[PDB]
Amino acid sequence: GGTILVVTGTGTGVGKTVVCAALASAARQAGIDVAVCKPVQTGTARGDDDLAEVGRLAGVTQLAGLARYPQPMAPAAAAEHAGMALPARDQIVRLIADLDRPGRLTLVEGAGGLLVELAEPGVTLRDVAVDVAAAALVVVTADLGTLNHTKLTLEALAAQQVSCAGLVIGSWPDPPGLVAASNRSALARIAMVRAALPAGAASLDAGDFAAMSAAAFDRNWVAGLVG
Amino acid sequence: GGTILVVTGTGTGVGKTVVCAALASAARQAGIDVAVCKPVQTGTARGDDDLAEVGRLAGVTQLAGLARYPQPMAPAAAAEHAGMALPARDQIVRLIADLDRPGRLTLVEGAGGLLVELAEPGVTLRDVAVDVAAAALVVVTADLGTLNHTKLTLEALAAQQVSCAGLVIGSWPDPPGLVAASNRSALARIAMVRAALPAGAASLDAGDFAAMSAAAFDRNWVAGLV
Ligand SMILES: Nc1ccn([C@@H]2O[C@H](CO)[C@@H](O)[C@H]2O)c(=O)n1
Ligand SMILES: Nc1ccn([C@@H]2O[C@H](CO)[C@@H](O)[C@H]2O)c(=O)n1
Repeated sequence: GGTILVVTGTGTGVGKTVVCAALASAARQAGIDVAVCKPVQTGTARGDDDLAEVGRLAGVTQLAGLARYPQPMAPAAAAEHAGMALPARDQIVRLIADLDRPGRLTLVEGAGGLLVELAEPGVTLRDVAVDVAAAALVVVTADLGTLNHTKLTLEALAAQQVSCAGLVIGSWPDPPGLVAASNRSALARIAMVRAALPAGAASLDAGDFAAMSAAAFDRNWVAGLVG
Repeated sequence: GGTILVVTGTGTGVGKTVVCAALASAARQAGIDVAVCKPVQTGTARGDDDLAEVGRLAGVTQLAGLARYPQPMAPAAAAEHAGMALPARDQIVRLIADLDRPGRLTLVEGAGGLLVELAEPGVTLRDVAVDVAAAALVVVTADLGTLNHTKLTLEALAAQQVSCAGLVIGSWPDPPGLVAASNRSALARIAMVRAALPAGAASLDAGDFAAMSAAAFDRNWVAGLV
């Protein structure tokens, strides 16, 4: 196989989807074949489609979905509101292992945070990480409360021996406020900050995003994810 | 001695102080002696003092604290920006133990969420709850994301064998709304929801607040605390 990464966040609305796109765009630019997998998508009735947005920002075509639910809610609630069932654990692992292949970076974007339920009963992105043996890239904010949320997410990763690939501040303000600046420093003492994506990165066009992505991440880290 | 309950939140700005006040009010109105200890406070530049807020809302007089930083940041960063260290783990645990006496519900209010640095060296509210054999009451929101944050926090509690005294929804919105209605049922499926506090209860005078507080909590669970 290749390298599988679950992209998770300390919370909802932290920029996971554009981090996903950024690392995909940066990894394409290092000659790495990228597949992006969103096994559970909610809010489709409101237009939400994270796989689609990764294609528009990162130019990725190897996009893999599975479950889509209309209501913008936690997957368990969005499914029930629509009379549909959650997928099974093995249906999600199968979707991932099928995309996997050597020399490929496969990105698995979660639904909201790490312990959100994606399959019955209480199956989470973290259990999926264990099954496909993936490390976890954690997307964070620079805002107040980030440290507690980051530390909680990291502790939950370690408790199942899932590897932390590092953090990404999903939306970085220019100029940084005082709060944002201390949080960025405090976050680096917690773990490695692989990138800090500029706010508004999702309104960039194809070339601007690709440029942004190549500068956001350390080339050597990106290249070292696939061997 | 008595009962020591730590009150923590899944995050900042979730109504943790109001919940502290409301539980203190409800407990007093069952004839329980209540103290509230908030070791570290921040944000006292932009007009704060959560202990004063508890005193005004709940009428508690045993209000104990050790440190206050003006910056609206987590302790460690407010302390760092201040040029002045956080209290020692010793100071906090000894103060909580000094407060704790028979018949008394001593509430311990954290600074932010469960796992931020509270004392030296790198001690958290979780370490404090362990040292004083305190259960933890977790304040949660009803908004999208609460279920993740609440599992994360309950997992962090169980990991160190800190008992969980239940959850409290800090701000119940009016009208509820689609996700909040769902989360309430979902939250009730992870842990006992001791109360959901109406939004805006901070602006209430003392008589209204105490009436809201008596209504909010199950009178028999409040009394069984002590
Ligand atoms: N670096 C970032 C991060 C996020 N966003 C936008 O903000 C929302 C998620 O944070 C989403 O609406 C996303 O498009 C952005 O534009 N740039
Ligand atoms: N049930 C609640 C909970 C919170 N609040 C107010 O909202 C602010 C943010 O937590 C709090 O500081 C407090 O002013 C409220 O009014 N009623």
